[PDB]
Amino acid sequence: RDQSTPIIEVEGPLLSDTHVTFKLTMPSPMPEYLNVHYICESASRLLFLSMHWARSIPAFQALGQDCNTSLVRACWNELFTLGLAQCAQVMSLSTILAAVNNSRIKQVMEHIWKLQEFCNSMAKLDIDGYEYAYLKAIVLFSPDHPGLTSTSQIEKFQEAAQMELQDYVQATYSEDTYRLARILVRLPALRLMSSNITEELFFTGLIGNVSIDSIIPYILKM
Amino acid sequence: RDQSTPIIEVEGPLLSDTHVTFKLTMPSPMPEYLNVHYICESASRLLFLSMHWARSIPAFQALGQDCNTSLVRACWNELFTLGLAQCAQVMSLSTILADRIKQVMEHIWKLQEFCNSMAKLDIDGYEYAYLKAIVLFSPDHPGLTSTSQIEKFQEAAQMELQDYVQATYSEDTYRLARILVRLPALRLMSSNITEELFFTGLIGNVSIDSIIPYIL
Repeated sequence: RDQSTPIIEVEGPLLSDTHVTFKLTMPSPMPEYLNVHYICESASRLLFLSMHWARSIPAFQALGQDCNTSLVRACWNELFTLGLAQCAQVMSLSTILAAVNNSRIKQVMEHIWKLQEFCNSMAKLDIDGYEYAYLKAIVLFSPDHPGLTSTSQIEKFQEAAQMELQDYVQATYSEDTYRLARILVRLPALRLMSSNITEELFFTGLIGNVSIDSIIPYILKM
Repeated sequence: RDQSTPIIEVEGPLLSDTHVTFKLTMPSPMPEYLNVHYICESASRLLFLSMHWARSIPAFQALGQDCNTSLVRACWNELFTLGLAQCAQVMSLSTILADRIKQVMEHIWKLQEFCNSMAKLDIDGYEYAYLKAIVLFSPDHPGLTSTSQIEKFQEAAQMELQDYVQATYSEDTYRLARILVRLPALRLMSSNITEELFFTGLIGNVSIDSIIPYIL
């Protein structure tokens, strides 16, 4: 009913001003040709670019490293996939490899399916850069995942994010009222997709063996 | 886009703009005694009601019959959990003591916080029913048939739920959003643990993903 100091006796859950700033930008450059196993590096650029976008949020750094590192550890795959559809301009990854080679109903197909279908849905809805920046925001500041240390602070961020995201849709797309809701009903799809299947498929090269989850903390350093 | 006939002969009609008030009645008739393994019964009492609620809805049956027993079989946990935020029951959540890592706890937590947050938001009317529609008619799920038609239903429920909120409120204009950003939680809990926790007192091994087709 009245939280100026969180469950603990250190922080102070302070309300918001203006959440996300100019983060609406997200470029993703890439070097040379043909489909070897540089894929790992491609997904890395996104993965990396994703960690920074989030670490750059004036309300994210407030949570402190201990809380940040954990939050991100709880949704990197949602962010990665959100951005996947947003930068899907590259992905020609028909990485459906058919299974030592002397003189097993693994459903990785479903995951790839859901993945394509989600990108597609978001394309069909023509989600713009702004909505993406906020959609990622609503995802990042989820009070659902267990193991989070912020109390109502995180809650107060998701509130603003969805708040500020209703406003942008409210104006920018006045011909469509049921659009916002149409966008929010996409978020559940991000949870249906397994983080592991996503890791096995993209990150295998170098980052693949080390467990992206353990590397997260260092990616948040620089 | 442009979709009026699937990739065959059949077709997809647009919303009839309706889902009768009978889709608001969720009274779970519970037992009488103390807390034995009757939690499995209350669980079933809710499961069977939940599944029977989704079948009352016309758009459901119209969606063929195979597709029916495929869609619900793909979200039952979500519905049961949604409807589980309807504690006309007691403290069945004391599921205590158990070599294990006991991840179960974490699950009880999620289900706990969810029921809390749902209650904190006061789900006025049975927006639950409409949220159960958004859940029921999810195109996300694999192995689904009339995908496009389901989208039409889910799209319907999306609009109606909206027209019920901003038309039944003023002070909270950001409600719709708020109540929508809750759905993802539902996909954050495993059905396995749910089945393993509540329906842990049924005839031997029978998995819920089996008894589903047996609808009356």
